[PDB]
Amino acid sequence: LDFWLYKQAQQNGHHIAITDGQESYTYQNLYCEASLLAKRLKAYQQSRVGLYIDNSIQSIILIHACWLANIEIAMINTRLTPNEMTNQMRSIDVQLIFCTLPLELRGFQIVSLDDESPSNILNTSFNLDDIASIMFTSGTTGPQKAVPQTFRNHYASAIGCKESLGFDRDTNWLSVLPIYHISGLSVLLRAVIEGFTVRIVDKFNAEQILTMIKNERITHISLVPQTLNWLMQQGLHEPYNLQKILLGGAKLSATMIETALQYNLPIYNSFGMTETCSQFLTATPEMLHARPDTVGMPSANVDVKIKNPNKEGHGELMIKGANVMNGYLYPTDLTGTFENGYFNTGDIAEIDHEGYVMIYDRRKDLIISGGENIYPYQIETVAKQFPGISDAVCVGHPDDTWGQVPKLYFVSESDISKAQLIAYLSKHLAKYKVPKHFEKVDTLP
Repeated sequence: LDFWLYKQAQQNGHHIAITDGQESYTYQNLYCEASLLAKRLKAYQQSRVGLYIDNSIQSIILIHACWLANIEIAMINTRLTPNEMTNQMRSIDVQLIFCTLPLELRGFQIVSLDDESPSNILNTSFNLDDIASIMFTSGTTGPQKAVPQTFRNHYASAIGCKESLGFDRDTNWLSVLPIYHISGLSVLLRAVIEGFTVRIVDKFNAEQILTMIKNERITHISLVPQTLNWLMQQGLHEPYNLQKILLGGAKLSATMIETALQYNLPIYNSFGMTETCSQFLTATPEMLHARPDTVGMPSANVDVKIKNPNKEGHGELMIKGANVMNGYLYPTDLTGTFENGYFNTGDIAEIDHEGYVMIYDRRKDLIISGGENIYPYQIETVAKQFPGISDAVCVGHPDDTWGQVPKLYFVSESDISKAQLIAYLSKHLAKYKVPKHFEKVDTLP
């Protein structure tokens, strides 16, 4: 099997790959410059490296070069603290970091950008089962989880998007969203798979982006609702050449939906996560008019169900499909991530009679208690091993001395002694992680 970039250089090398306004690369240009750089990258003999990068042409060259070199890329969120980077990079065993913006980080080898087939010039082969990219989840919601994404995951995400959202060879996608996050990087992947053009832009400027939309034949754009609104306020009151506006990540109001539809804007809402390599639920303009709160329907070969619903039908959202990750790399004690192959998103959702998914709350993966991070998943692992406990969930509970404390809810056929459970928990957890409140329940809250 041939590399996607190689294929594009062969099959349509005179098609434009990337534009930043000033320069523009064709696929032939991109392939050549990436291939040349890849030889320089292989000479470090690391199979997994850090990328400290911005939304720029040079950063896209570097990304494409790494993949031609059979290197796995770990994306660094440039908004992180030096300690968080260090911790994340050490956790997945990288020591070499490639830069397109200045970085200083002690304990890492940091290299900024000074220095036919890739079978013939690189001695590298393409495999769909290779890990393309490694992304970390947010530390504000729970633990920082290393999510390995394979070329197969990324490819399955693309063709489901091709069906749900829709793009072709004539697509000019404006990408402003961070390149280190999945909404950013998935655009590049869709592009190199389909063979369309990316309009890369360094940072959100509503005025400059509207000028681009008016004057550059932009067909596709990825946004959050707040930025869509800011664009509408600069003067986006008609689609111009826009075919698709992909929204995701935050709440979309009915008011904003109605305003955008009035201006004839082709707005699509979506739901997705790092673990699914971008969106797995998509809502069309028409779906959004009917159900303002929906994130939509899934795509042809993605399978979505609710685990233990209410009579309202609310329950944790479970997903199966080729786009879903093979499992986390770090931390290495997350044990409850799959159930019969279904990925537990940890989102409370429902599917109504028509197939529309509505997301509600989230399962909280973090209890901050007395200036300490504690993780429910760790308590639930240990508790489920105690004799007679079939199921358990650890939630936050109010405590005036500490703010929040962990409380354990458990399902048990027998009659659990709290004292025996506390003692068992204490043998396998550090003392602060051990809950101080317990409740036997027939069904978990």
